[PDB]
Amino acid sequence: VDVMDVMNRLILAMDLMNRDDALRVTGEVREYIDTVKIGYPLVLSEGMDIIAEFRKRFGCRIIADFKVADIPETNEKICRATFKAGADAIIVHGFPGADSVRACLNVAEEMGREVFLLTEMSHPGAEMFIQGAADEIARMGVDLGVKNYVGPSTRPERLSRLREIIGQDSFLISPGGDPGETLRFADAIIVGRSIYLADNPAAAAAGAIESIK
Amino acid sequence: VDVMDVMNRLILAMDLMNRDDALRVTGEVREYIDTVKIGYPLVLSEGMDIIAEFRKRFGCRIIADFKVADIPETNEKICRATFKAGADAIIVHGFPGADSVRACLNVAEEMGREVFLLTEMSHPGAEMFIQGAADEIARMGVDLGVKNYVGPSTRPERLSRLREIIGQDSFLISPGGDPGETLRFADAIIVGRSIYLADNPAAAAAGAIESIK
Repeated sequence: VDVMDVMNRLILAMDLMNRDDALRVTGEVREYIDTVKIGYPLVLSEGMDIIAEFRKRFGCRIIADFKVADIPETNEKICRATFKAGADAIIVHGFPGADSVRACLNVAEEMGREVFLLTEMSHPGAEMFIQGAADEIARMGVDLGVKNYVGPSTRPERLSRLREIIGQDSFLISPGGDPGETLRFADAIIVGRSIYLADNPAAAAAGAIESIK
Repeated sequence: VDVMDVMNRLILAMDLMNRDDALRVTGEVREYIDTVKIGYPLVLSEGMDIIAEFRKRFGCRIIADFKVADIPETNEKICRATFKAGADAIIVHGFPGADSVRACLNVAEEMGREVFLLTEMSHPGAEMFIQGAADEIARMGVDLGVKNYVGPSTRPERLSRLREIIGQDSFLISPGGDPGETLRFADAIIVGRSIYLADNPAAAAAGAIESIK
């Protein structure tokens, strides 16, 4: 009850960098998805004012995938600017340590918003430093009372290890490895290209939600 | 000759978040400083168009302190958007691994710009994961032909270790933490509040440059 409800357990990764395209696609799928993740490529290209535009046009929740990774004072300012622009939640790296995460939690508490802790990634290169730190980063989050987590699904069983550390109550989102395996552990899956590059995004979203069931 | 020349070895960390203040202060010090570092608090608050404004008003070099820390494809897009906006260089985390760094190097090569690898940080919390990875991150940079590095100066002797790994030819910038011994290892020092919160920023900059001797 204390974590967000994501409609149909499906989050749109809106990774297009053009405002017209981003708004067009998002409008086509709003019947199916109430939660949209946007990142720096779009906001740097079009301005942070685009966040309020998504919310005012569509009434969707916005998660700012900004992978915040600075010192505490700077993290605080990034979070404040992002929440002031209307973001409901922000994604934060754990690798820079507990004080950097707490800075974000502080601003979220002040402003009534949410922090997601990114515990692990699974692109090539993640094996160098990230994967060996993942379990400790997750435990750091739990020890700090973090309730929302982002984890990779390339290895669904790792998603299980994460779920093991954070408990069943925490909110966990992940890209949608096989969605069937992923949804055993994640509360919602994140879907990008298969929807936003589709000839018919509405139909794509509708089909994804059916399979989720 | 193949790395940048920073006028007076002094980089302004322009961490103010409103455009009027940022432009006022930068204008006061441009006689002394030709290189300005801008981060997310300012650009998210005022728009990426502010980068071109600094360059057109002041003819300064801009380093975008964006601590890029995503997967390769997203890193590529962040770098492209940032360079398109006019940034001369971008600061990139090494913790996400070699492919994520190479994505940035690829765009920089294409566009004729520069990547700075952030090897280490020294805020509280950096001891958890960052400090133990620092030497390996620096070696990863060297192995990838990275020429520009950012390192912390809270422990000047750590700057010596970094300088040891990257060689004498690489370009190294660091905050200025006694400037005296930081400059034994770093090619330029980064100064923020001492200048931008000063009643007389011009005098503050002038004094700093004199101290650098």
